[PDB]
Amino acid sequence: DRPRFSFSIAAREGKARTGTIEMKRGVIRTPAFMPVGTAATVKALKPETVRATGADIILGNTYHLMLRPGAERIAKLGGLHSFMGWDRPILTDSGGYQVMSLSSLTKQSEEGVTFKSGSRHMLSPERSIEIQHLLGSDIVMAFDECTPYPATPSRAASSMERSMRWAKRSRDAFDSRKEQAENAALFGIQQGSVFENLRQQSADALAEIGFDGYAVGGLAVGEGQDEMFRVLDFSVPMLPDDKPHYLMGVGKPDDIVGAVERGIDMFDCVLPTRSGRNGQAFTWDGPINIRNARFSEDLKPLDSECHCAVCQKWSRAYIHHLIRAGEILGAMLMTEHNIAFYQQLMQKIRDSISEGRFSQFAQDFRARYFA
Amino acid sequence: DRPRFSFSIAAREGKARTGTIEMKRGVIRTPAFMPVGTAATVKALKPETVRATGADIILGNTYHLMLRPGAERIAKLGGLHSFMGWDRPILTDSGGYQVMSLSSLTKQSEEGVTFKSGSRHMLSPERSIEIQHLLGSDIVMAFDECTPYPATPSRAASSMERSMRWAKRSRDAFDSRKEQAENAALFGIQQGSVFENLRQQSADALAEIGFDGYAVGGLAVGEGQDEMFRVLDFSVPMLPDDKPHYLMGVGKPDDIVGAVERGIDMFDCVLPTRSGRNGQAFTWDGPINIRNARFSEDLKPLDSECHCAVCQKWSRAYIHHLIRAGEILGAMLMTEHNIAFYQQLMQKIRDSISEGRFSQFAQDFRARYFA
Ligand SMILES: CNc1nc2c(CC[C@H]3O[C@@H](OC)[C@H](O)[C@@H]3O)c3nc(N)[nH]c(=O)c3cc2[nH]1
Ligand SMILES: CNc1nc2c(CC[C@H]3O[C@@H](OC)[C@H](O)[C@@H]3O)c3nc(N)[nH]c(=O)c3cc2[nH]1
Ligand SMILES: [Cl-]
Ligand SMILES: [Cl-]
Ligand SMILES: [Zn+2]
Ligand SMILES: [Zn+2]
Repeated sequence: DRPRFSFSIAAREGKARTGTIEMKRGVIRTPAFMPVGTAATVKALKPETVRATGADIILGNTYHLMLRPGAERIAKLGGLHSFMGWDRPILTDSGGYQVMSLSSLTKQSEEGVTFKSGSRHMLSPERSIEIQHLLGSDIVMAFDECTPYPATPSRAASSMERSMRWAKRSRDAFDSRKEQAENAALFGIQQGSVFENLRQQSADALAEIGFDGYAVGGLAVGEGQDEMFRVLDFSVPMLPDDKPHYLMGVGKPDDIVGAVERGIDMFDCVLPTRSGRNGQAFTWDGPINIRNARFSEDLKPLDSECHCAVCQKWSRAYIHHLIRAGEILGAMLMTEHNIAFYQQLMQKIRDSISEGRFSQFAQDFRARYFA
Repeated sequence: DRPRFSFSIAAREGKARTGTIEMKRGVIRTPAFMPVGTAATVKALKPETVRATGADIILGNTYHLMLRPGAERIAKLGGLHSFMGWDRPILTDSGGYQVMSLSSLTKQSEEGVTFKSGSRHMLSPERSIEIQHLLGSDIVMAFDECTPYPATPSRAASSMERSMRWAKRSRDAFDSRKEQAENAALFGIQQGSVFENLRQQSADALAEIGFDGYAVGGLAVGEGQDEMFRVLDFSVPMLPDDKPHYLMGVGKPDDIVGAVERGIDMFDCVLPTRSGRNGQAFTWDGPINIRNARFSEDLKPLDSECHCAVCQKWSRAYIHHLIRAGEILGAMLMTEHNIAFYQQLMQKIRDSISEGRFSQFAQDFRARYFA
């Protein structure tokens, strides 16, 4: 049977790596893209359709499930996997992004954060880890604060220092629960805003505690690609080489390619699902907005090479009609195609690294996607 | 290869019949339930999922598709079957119900009806039949007026008489288009409100013209089950015995059972799809509203005997959560289950007639459904 957690690197090209994470509930091929399902559903898809696109793992969120349907309720019903019908690994975020994005609803202290709708709900390192246990998460995220962007060096340091104290509390809470420690994995989250010295201090603190994987937090918060890449250039090498590197919240296809070139192994983003429902379809020739009148009589599939079931069966003209009409099937088809596109991107990335031609793939990808 | 149209009755019990309609695009088992897809989609279902529930034919509508995406457009794109990805028979309504339901938007005359949004669109016997040709409909409905309910005898007679003149024009328009006459079928629609003498005059006029099937129009418009059944008691025997009998707009499960007991072979209704999206699930023990708090921790499937994929995989508690949260997957799962329930009802009806035990089935069905 599979181990609790084993990350193996099969091939490398520059800073890019490809390999596998073995866990009890399945194997995750890296670099990996995780579809997001905050409400215990990847919006508009059955789990079997998510799997048919090639996803090996999906993301849930402590914050959203605590509010609805409730963490204790999900545990009483048999856990998140059984509840939603996804039997493979699930990574759960800790709520640390909502500490920032929903801060106007909050009172924060060294002990944690209380959110006020008028109902109140508290998160802390201990309670976040407990919720993730009740959900039955396979990859548990430390409870952090996503520092707002921009941040002054002083405020970035204060925030990062609190997150590192919270990372140690997260580690100890996870380890004190035997069933969780034996069956799940725990990832730490690096903070430090855009400042190299703070990123180094954060990496050192996380490596001293020790985690199964390391996320780069605090990015994809408005800084733009040039700045994100500049921060990744120095930040990813600070993390332990032999553990997965997870860039939280990224991103557009070109963001993913450049992040892999900088040593990232895992990604999550709502872009393919949310923007799909809004009419944006990803193609090898760049995104299109299917609502545009130019598609009303276009009999081609969304993308001319895509192998997904949507592109095998339906035209741009039909999907244009569905989205314009507000039809649920439009959201279903756009979402399936976009998630399939993202997984095909990841597959091409993995194969090109394995074959030592990833730098050429990245150049070819960009030349065509931005033509 | 299959004929244009052949209806065969394999077994009978009282006024109830079971058999098949053979058409070029497939076989329809009767009594049949037709899921409704007015916008070129059965809402929230891929066609393959519609088929997996057991549906042999679906319903589209001249009126809705004329407005969006347009009849000529659908023809240019290869027809409705190719457009939406359903390759089996499609029955299209003629717009005659919208002549009544949307009458405040209309100007009516002996020549037809013009609808005003501010764009204007005209329907007539000739234009309705032409639109149904452009869509590539397999069963074409005559252009009628659905008489409002209640109606005075005078107004019911005037309306019915106009519909019969329009039925003859529909017949002649259909026959004058060789490709349509050779590959599709045409059904006439009986009117006459709740009045036996007018129903008889309408049946006689339709039989004199001659049609491939006969619909009972003008019911399921607020009259209630007792009155609907009273009208069916005398109306269905007036129609040719050897052709299908289609009750437009019916209905709830008990309405379907009683209508089959009165000689109806075909049904359409938005109830399973629309009420599914609103949280109503059909079960052998009667309908339930999945939004009710009593389902929040109920691990049973929607229905304890249902063979559908939803009942094999997900609990009431999960679907309750999805519907309460407004999640698209909730609409998808409720809809698939309800359409599957309707098809299982039709299968039990067909099997019980074939075995000469339909009267016992109807009694058992009602005892349990209304317990
Ligand atoms: C979009 N860019 C971005 N996302 C981010 C997320 C995930 C939000 C998670 O919250 C929900 O999205 C609002 C989804 O579940 C998502 O996975 C982050 N999570 C944590 N714990 N810490 C971060 O520093 C952080 C930074 C992010 N930047
Ligand atoms: C609900 N009860 C009911 N439906 C009916 C429909 C279908 C409406 C069609 O219009 C759309 O629903 C508003 C769907 O496509 C539906 O199939 C009818 N159609 C015609 N042509 N003539 C009738 O006398 C008639 C009576 C009905 N009674
Ligand atoms: Cl989303
Ligand atoms: Cl509907
Ligand atoms: Zn595709
Ligand atoms: Zn079911």
